Amino acid sequence: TAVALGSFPLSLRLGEPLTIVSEDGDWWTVLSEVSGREYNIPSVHVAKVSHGWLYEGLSREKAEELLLLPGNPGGAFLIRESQTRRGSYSLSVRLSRPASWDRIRHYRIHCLDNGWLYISPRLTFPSLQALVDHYSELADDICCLLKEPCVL
Repeated sequence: TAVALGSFPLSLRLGEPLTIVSEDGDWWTVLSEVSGREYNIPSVHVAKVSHGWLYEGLSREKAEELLLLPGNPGGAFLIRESQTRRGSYSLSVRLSRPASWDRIRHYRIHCLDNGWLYISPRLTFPSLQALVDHYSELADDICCLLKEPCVL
């Protein structure tokens, strides 16, 4: 349901799966699902996850960090809500055999004022689930077929 984003403060690290115990303002209480240890951490150091690939509070930079962890093949992907906008998202997908200076490709997921979502205006979707479904099988309009969700 949640993931640690950085070193804190024997310690948590990026990608570590979490269980949220309390959300008291900008400080959350979490449990690591590998060590069981309890942590009192700033909310900004944690990302919420739903649908196995939908992240909240995950920056563009931290998304690259997550996707670039070992064990993520080419096509590994996630969707992250914009930290600037509302129901606006970005698709981040690991590139296959990339050069070191461009290993991750980000696509804006446009949401019209009508609530439908798309990367290419020719192909619109009623939900992120429908979008991921589609691009897991057909992805000619983008760089990469969506293979697997980012590890954890």
